Amino acid sequence: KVEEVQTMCDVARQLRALETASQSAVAAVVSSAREASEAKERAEKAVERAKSKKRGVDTATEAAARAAAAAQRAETVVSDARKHAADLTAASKDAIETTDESLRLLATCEADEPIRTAAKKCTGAAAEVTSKSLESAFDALAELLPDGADDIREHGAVFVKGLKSLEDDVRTAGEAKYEAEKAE
Repeated sequence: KVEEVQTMCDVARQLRALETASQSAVAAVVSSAREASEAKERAEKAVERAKSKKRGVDTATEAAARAAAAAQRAETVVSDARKHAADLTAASKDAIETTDESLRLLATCEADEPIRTAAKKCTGAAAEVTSKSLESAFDALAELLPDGADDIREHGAVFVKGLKSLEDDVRTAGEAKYEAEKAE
């Protein structure tokens, strides 16, 4: 029925948005680690300036140690983020293909007009997909199909988990940048 088609469309738009969301999350983490590293470099220069002066060396050194540790933490997140992004893109490839194929068959289905139309107009990706918008989309689809609902929610849970990981990565790297800058 057309409700189901439109609800499947919402899921498909969420799925189609994951590669862009992943790349966006990685780019955010990379910018954070860059900023953290710049704060580290400022603090390490400040140590040398102190050393030349023969004054204030303890406090500069302690601050630089904090900034350096924070940049190191940020750099670890870059590595984790790239892995989380590539895992999530890999995990969803088959789901995108399958869902798209369901919808393209409905668009040409021997199906009434609103159903062909809802399927045909289902092109493009959602904007600003989050673990929350993705979970909601799968919940909505599960709700229409009680015989298949447990399965649909578990299919979705994979992507919800992977997106939550990248969202945590973004936070973790942002916290590391924030400490690096506060230290310096």
